[PDB]
Parts: sequence; C-alpha cells; structure tokens
Amino acid sequence: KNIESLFDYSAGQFEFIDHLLTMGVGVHFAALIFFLVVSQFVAPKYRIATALSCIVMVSAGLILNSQAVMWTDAYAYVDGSYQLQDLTFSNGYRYVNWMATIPCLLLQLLIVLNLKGKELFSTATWLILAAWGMIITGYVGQLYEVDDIAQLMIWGAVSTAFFVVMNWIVGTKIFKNRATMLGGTDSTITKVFWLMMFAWTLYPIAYLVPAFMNNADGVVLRQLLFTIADISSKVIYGLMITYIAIQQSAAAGYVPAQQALGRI
Ligand SMILES: *C/C=C(C)/C=C/C=C(C)/C=C/C1=C(C)CCCC1(C)C
Ligand SMILES: CCCCCCCC/C=C/CCCCCCCC(=O)O
Ligand SMILES: CCCCCCCC/C=C\CCCCCCCC(=O)O
Ligand SMILES: [Cl-]
Ligand SMILES: [Cl-]
Repeated sequence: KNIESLFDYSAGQFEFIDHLLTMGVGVHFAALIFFLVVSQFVAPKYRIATALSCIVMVSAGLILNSQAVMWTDAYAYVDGSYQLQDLTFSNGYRYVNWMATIPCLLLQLLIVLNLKGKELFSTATWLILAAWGMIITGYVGQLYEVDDIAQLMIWGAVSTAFFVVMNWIVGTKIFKNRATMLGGTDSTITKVFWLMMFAWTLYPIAYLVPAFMNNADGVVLRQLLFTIADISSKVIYGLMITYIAIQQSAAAGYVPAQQALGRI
C-alpha cells in the first residue's frame, strides 16, 4: 500500500535511511537523560511539562527504533541492490504513535502557559479531538498513496482543515496567555509558536511526497523530512518548553530553579 514497497534501493539509499532512523533514536534518548536530570529544578506547577518531554522522547525514540529494525527486516542485499523480502515496511506506525505524542506535546504547552482547572481541561479536550481528527484522516489518506493519489489528496485536505483549526487554538491560547508568563518567557513562548508552525508543516509535506516524487529518492526525502521534523517538533521544542518551565519556576521563587540558572 505504501510507496516504499515499490522500489529496490541502492546500498547508499538503504544505508542512509538506516542511519537517519538510528541517529533519530540516539538524539531522542540522549535528550531523555537531559530532561530527566533537569526535572528536579522545575517547580511543582510545571514539572509535569518536563515529565511529558521524557515521555515523548521514549515514545518517539521507540517508534524510530521500531522503524529502523523493520527497515532492516524488510530488505536484503540481493543481486546488487536491497530488495523487499517477506516482511513489510510502512510509515503507518508513526501515525498511530502520533495519537499519543501529539497530545503530549500540546499538553506541555498548556501547562507552561499557566492554564489550569476548567480552562485547561476544556482546552486540552478540544485540542486532542482536533489532533485525532487530523491524524486519523491522514492515516486513512496514506493507505492510498500507491493506489489512488486523488484519495490521498482529499483525505489530506480534510486533515489539513483539522490542522489549521488546531493551530488556531494553539495560537489563540499562546497570544492570549503570553501576558501571564514570568521571567521574560512571554517573549520566548512566541518563538515556540513559530517553531511549531514550521516543524509541524514538514509532516504534510512528507505526506505529499508520493504525489511529487514517487521514486526511491522520494522515499529517502520523506524519511529525511520526518527526521528534521521529529528533532524540531519534539527535541528542540521540549528544550524550549523546559527552559520556559525553569525560568518561570525561578521567577516564582523556586530555589532549585534559581540555583540551577545561577550556576550556568
Ligand atoms: C512529533 C510528531 C508530530 C509533531 C507530528 C505531527 C503531525 C502532523 C502535524 C501531521 C499532519 C498531517 C496533515 C496536516 C495533512 C496530511 C496528513 C497528516 C497527518 C500528515
Ligand atoms: C534540526 C536538524 C536535524 C538534522 C537531521 C538530518 C541530518 C542528516 C543530514 C544529511 C544530509 C544529506 C546527506 C546526503 C544524502 C545522500 C543521498 C543518497 O544516496 O541517498
Ligand atoms: C546511536 C546514535 C548516535 C548517538 C547519539 C548521541 C549524541 C547525542 C547528541 C545530541 C542530542 C541532543 C540532546 C540535547 C540535550 C541538551 C543540549 C544542550 O544543552 O545544548
Ligand atoms: Cl509550584
Ligand atoms: Cl512520534
């Protein structure tokens, strides 16, 4: 059902995809240890935002590791190229994982925005429903990336509608609650918005690769885009979320945060 299955791969193509996925694992588990260790410097009100980065790191790291082993299981070097064996490789599993990781990314943002109570629960609920709409409709569309490109486009448009509405919820909350934020993080949080707009848009671009580059180099491009997108949307984003948490914590008087920021 997926374009990866259509092609044989050069050793270069195959080894590059393997290295991209493997590097992805390493970056996410490296960042995991950073988040774990810095969490002690985060005030209770925010500490779950840092814990969510740990959860996203393992989740994304495990999907990348899964993809990497599936890639090596699926292909063997036969008659001068890597050819499909009995097991299959697919990006479908990333979609399933987004059902968990996207809500985690959105919740960590709501936490540092100082939302709480009813507003937090209601905002999270609408964001998660929009996210799930996006992800499910996209998952369905990509089943057609070989057999019916028109269907892939239409499901893609539906998904993009959910995306745009989600992004409008996010920006609305960010630009409304920016003024509650401490320690100068009212400025930092605007950069977080733009980082999300940029990084998250890489996913629909990857989605469309079967429409504009249906060949083995397109397969490579798609994995490359997911790699850039994962690192930006999870790791760089989590690092900014954690900086914001620690800075707000120190401004609120949490002494471990003040001491951590002091000794750097
Ligand atoms: C860490 C993983 C992240 C942030 C994943 C984000 C995924 C998206 C923003 C996906 C969006 C899509 C569209 C807007 C249209 C095409 C189908 C999807 C699901 C790829
Ligand atoms: C936020 C940035 C994240 C960067 C992650 C990506 C790093 C890897 C960069 C690779 C550059 C391209 C290498 C050349 C491709 C060879 C093509 C081939 O034969 O398949
Ligand atoms: C197994 C694959 C290769 C091993 C990867 C190990 C190298 C890790 C490099 C970067 C990971 C990013 C983690 C960011 C932590 C904070 C960075 C910082 O404080 O500047
Ligand atoms: Cl607190
Ligand atoms: Cl993920």
